[PDB]
Amino acid sequence: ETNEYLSRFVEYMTGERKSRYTIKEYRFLVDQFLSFMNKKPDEITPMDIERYKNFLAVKKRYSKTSQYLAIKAVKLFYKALDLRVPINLTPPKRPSHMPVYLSEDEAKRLIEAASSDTRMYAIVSVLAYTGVRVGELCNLKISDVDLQESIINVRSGKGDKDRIVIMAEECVKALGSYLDLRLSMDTDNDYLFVSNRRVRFDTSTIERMIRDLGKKAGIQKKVTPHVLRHTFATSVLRNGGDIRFIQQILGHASVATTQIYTHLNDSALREMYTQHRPRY
Repeated sequence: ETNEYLSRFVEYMTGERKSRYTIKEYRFLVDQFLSFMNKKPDEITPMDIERYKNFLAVKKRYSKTSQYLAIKAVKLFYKALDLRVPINLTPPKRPSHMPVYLSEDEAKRLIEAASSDTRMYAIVSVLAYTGVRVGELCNLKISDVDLQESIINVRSGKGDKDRIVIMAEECVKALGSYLDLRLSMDTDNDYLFVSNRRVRFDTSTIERMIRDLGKKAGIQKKVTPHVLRHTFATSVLRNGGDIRFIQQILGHASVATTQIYTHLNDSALREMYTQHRPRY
């Protein structure tokens, strides 16, 4: 009966070339689905599905991983029976795209991947710690850096959108080791960061490096300067920095721009909620 449903389920999984191990699991999970529904698969309603999910999550206390595995098993079972997959199994998802940024841990990995390379390391540190734009970094002059005051002066090409940025201790050390080298180079320029041809970088080359460094760090997410900046501005916010201040630092004329880089992820947002929840 239900055996006959399980038996075709296995035959289908056998056909699809799954391991004995996987089949045994999928089978066991679908069996508990039928056992709980206690009705024919074609007869299963959306509310039935919602009862089964609550069964998994509440009564059986499954983790999400386990919840997902069961759900995947049942779907495959529906597919095996040439039956319609209850739409409620898959359902309409947590909001689609809004841009994605790095975890505080991913940042550490991004930076550290670059400690082999004094120049890379100083480059990455400045973007990660100061919030500057590629381009602004390219046109930094050695004289714009003030290590002792932990400040970079950021001036324009152009419109005069001038400001200072502030470096964290670790960024002060990073640049510091780079400037030691930079200072001994016999360059025809005083740009802070210089290419292998000892000239100012091209905005494009920097993005390549940031990109590659992200791979070298084993980061699934594609890493770009915009992402790093989303990362930084978000961290400052998570750390209690007011939006208007973050705006000052990034050099944004309107908060609408600063909003783009402070869009929080679900985890972050839930934390920020707990931390500042309504009190009644």
